[PDB]
Amino acid sequence: QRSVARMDGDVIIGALFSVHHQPPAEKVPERKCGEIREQYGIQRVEAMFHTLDKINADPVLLPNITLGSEIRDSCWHSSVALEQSIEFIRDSLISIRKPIAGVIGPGSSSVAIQVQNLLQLFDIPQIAYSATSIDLSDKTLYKYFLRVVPSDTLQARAMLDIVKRYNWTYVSAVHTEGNYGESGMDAFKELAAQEGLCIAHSDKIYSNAGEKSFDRLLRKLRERLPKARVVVCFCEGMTVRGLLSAMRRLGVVGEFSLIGSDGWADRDEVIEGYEVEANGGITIKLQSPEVRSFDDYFLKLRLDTNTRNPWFPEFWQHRFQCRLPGHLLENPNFKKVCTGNESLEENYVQDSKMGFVINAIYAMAHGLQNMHHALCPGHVGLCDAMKPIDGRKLLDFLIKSSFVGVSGEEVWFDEKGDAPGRYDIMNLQYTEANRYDYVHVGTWHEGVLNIDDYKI
Amino acid sequence: QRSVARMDGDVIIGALFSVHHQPPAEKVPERKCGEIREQYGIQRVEAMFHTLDKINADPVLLPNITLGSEIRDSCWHSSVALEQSIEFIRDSLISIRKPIAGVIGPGSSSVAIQVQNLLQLFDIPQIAYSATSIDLSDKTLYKYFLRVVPSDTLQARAMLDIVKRYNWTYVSAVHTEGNYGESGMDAFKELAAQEGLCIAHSDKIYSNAGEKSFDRLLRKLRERLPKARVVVCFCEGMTVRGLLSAMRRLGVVGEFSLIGSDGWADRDEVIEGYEVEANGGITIKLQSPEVRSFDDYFLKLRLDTNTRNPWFPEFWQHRFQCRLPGHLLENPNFKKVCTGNESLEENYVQDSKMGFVINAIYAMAHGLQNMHHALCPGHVGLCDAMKPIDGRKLLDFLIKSSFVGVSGEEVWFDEKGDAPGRYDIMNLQYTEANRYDYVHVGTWHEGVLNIDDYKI
Ligand SMILES: *[C@@H]1O[C@H](CO)[C@@H](O)[C@H](O)[C@H]1NC(C)=O
Repeated sequence: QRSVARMDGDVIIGALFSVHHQPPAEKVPERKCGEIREQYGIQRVEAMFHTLDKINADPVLLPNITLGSEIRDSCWHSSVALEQSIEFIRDSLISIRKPIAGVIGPGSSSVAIQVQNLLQLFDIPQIAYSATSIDLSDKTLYKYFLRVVPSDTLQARAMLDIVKRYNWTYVSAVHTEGNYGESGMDAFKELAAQEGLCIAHSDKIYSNAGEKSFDRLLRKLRERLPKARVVVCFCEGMTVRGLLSAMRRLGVVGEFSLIGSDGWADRDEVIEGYEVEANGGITIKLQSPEVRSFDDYFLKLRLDTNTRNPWFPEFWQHRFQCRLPGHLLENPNFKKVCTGNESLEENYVQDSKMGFVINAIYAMAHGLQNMHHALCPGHVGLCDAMKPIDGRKLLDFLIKSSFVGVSGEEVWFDEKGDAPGRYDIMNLQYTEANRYDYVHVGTWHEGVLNIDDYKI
Repeated sequence: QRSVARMDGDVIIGALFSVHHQPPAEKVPERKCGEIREQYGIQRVEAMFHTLDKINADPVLLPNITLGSEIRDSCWHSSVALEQSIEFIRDSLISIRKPIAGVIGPGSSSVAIQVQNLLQLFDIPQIAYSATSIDLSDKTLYKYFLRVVPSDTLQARAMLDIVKRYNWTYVSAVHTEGNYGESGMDAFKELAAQEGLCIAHSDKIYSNAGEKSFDRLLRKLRERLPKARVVVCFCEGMTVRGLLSAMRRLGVVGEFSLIGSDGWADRDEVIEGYEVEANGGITIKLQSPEVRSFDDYFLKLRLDTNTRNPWFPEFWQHRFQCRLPGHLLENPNFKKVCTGNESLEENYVQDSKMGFVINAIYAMAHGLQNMHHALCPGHVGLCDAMKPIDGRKLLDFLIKSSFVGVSGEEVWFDEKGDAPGRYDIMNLQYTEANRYDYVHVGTWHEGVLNIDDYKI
């Protein structure tokens, strides 16, 4: 009885997008998810629909084979993503006596693991756009998993190389608790122990922990000075902020210099106010420019034209805070009544990772093209060898795929299913105006550390 | 589409039994299974129905909580067992908005792995009765898996202890190639290197290898005499037999003293004709007395009073090679009509592991009782804490369970989910008629070797 986004075709690409936030702590059992999401949700849904459209128009790629998809809501939770993934498979097992060819998603690593653990049973390839856990690289455990996104070892790598470039010997190690935290640090600690660096103080904390928890963290960090000067935070955007708040109450400022992972990146949202305590820090952003195209598509979207996305109505009302002349999903919660002509441009922000989400889809497309070229030579449409499509076949076939990234970037996969790492080094500093801004100071292109030393 | 055995209750225990043989080599894709099975199938089906009945009758075990089950056909194949297992979960996810509480089965280890890999993703405990492979003990990989029978490893300890009891210094090491062979031997070879024993000659061979392969094995074994006097075979049934055939052509006779694993056990099948080449060997059987009760129940089964087993009709006709006039399940292959009241005794042989299959069920029962005693205090029936039942909770619960085996035997589980050792020491010798009979000469109850020395 949960909603599903469908668009028909010859080969159906199935995706898992966090359309709604995850179910509240106590409702997980009955699997009723929370409020709707635009960035990690409605956009990506529309992104897939859109992308898939551009492709059915490209006369070069997948000529007379239409790509269709079935998009399900992951609610950013294993509990549900699995609930849905089952259905991918249930349905598939049936149209064998339309089936899924592969799956784009899910967004979280800790979840993509669950999806992969289930999806791999049934020879369904899985391409991910933001799952950076480094456990996924173990192809003995996650054989049918790949990503259009780099692995996090590559990030502990770039962070270490940053620590290397500046002749540093002792660095504190703080990271967010969980998978994102452990994975990366586990790779830094080790990648570090090799290159020589001696890890000074080492701690771990939950992003949603009390001020008490952080204060205890800040103390410990300070006590290990002056060696524990450089703190390396493989931390979630808020683990950092939390650490800054601990610096506010303790009134210390300028004691620590930081190096943070894409959890922090160049988000204003993290150093809000705390511009000072969190100044001069260096962070890793993810290399990915906003898609020219998508913006033009996701904005001229109307409440009465969009026929394929059953969530729009819900979304739309939540996005403008208003309720309709009755409907089926009339969201009562509101006092105002939608005109239906509101503009999606007020406070519009394209999904950050939005670039990746598309690459992923393409890989799934390209993968199919190649499978076709080899298994149906000369043939224009789909031949008996791809009716139905073979899992393990499409898999190694996706692995051996290369295409022009959504932004003139090159895209391919190594033997483990990972992607090449292109990072951006960010530094927080005082410019000319009254602004504390994130200044781009360097790049990391697979092993190549480029820092404009004079810009820091 | 595929039939399912269903008995309603308050907590539904799900089971996977090989009702049919596995689908022929080339039909696996469409998943159509072969001929019906009585021992590994109809009996166990009936065994579960039966057992569950005695438990709904026991005044003490689950007083006002009826145990029900849903029994599905595994066809002794991953392809299908998974197909069905999905349904356990499909259904289960649904009643959350009747669900499975746990699963008895499957039969094979290589399969139980697939079932466990899927069943674990949804917090469904899994109790197995004949899956003995060692890998399942890794709880980091098969967290929700346990059994009421020991691992293969245990065996080694008992085989070695047998070697220890007789003051032997040099033994030959032969075993089957594959999962079984390597596992056990790997544990012997090591358990042996500790206790002191010096491994003389050491070899490994495939059960389905040519007479050439074995002859080469036999030679090598002999050459290492008189030290390589005691050969320790951690071998499948036929690996042994094959070795006997090698002794026939080379015309040699009992130069060796064999010690074989449950692959050989007390199977007449293995020493067919070669009663002489192999007479005297010592083997390890798995203690499993026949169930008094079951026999009485399975035999008085009428084709018209037994409605809960949908397979009976099919089975019945295949068991007596006759058809049933105008039936919804009338078989055409046969020539003469079924009297309907043929006797199920002609050549009746109770399932060998039939004892285990029941223990398993009980554990699932007992497990539930305890979760009830702990979580529904004051309530006689099921309380909101068990509506629905919690996976991870029932599981570690099951673990901490202990009950009187179906045959006085004690039953519990260690922290990995494995069961206690209960090997029976069989020796082949000449008794009273022209029968070479396996004679029971000793037991191994977790570390305790007991051999009636005078009986050998
Ligand atoms: C529970 O079952 C027993 C007999 O099996 C009966 O005496 C008792 O009344 C039952 N309890 C309830 C609440 O019905």
